[PDB]
Amino acid sequence: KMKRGINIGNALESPKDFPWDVKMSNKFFDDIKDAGFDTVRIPVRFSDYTSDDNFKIDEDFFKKIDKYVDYALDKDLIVVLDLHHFEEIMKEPRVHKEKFLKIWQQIANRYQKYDKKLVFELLNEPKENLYSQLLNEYIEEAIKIIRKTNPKRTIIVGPYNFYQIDYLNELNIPKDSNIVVSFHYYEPNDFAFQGNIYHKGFEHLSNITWEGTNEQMDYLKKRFDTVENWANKNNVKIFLGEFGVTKEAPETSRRAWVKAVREEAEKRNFSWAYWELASGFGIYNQIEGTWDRDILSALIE
Ligand SMILES: [Ca+2]
Repeated sequence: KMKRGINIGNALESPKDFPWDVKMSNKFFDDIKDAGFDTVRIPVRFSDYTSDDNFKIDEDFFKKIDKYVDYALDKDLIVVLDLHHFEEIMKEPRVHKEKFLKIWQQIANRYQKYDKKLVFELLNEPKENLYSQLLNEYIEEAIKIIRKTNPKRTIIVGPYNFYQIDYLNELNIPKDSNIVVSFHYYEPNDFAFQGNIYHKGFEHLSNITWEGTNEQMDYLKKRFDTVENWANKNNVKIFLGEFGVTKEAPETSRRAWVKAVREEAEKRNFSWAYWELASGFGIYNQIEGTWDRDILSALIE
């Protein structure tokens, strides 16, 4: 089912009192669907909207999530609900374990009767102090809570260090048949992130090219070999949940990189979701509702 997706980034994963540059709109889902995408990933920073007692998600904000999820699902889109930018659990995971479990208890109970096309992604890009031994422990507990009401909804988990390929070997695959494993790919970092302010240490890079040389193509293929081999041994489908290039990158390289990465994902039966619809990595004009044909052609022929 899942194949061609796109992230609505820098939107609902913003901090609670500083919204970012993309305002979620139902028209997005109409244009996402009409462009040929079958999946939409929705980052949501639920952690910024909780009772800080039972960790009750702000009902007003939760009704907003109902708004967009319902609309997207009603357009026959696969919706990945993604717990994004849970920052404090990365700093002090043991202090925020319970808040993490209760957050997902509410999501699982509130959407238990929703269409199969709604997918749960537990925790985007674990990092810092939420290392694998703790990450695995929390994922197992969260999956057992969700399964009490959603025995069969697809659940997406990812490895430590920003969903990094190199940490798949530490990810414990749950003994659950409805679980997708996700990695993110932005290699090389300096090319993909160049000029983006939301990327610490990459805002001042300039004019870095990706020409698809033989060693550049060999590198990309070798990295995807690692994920496929790991996926083959553990019997799990792989979701390239994030990949993309900033708008500041040279046009030709940006298109070639996105084309090559998308092609590698499909060649190995990876589902994928382009990183970002209308922001600094965007390929879509939120004001006009028009697509960047150059990059869109790289994703969907
Ligand atoms: Ca990084």
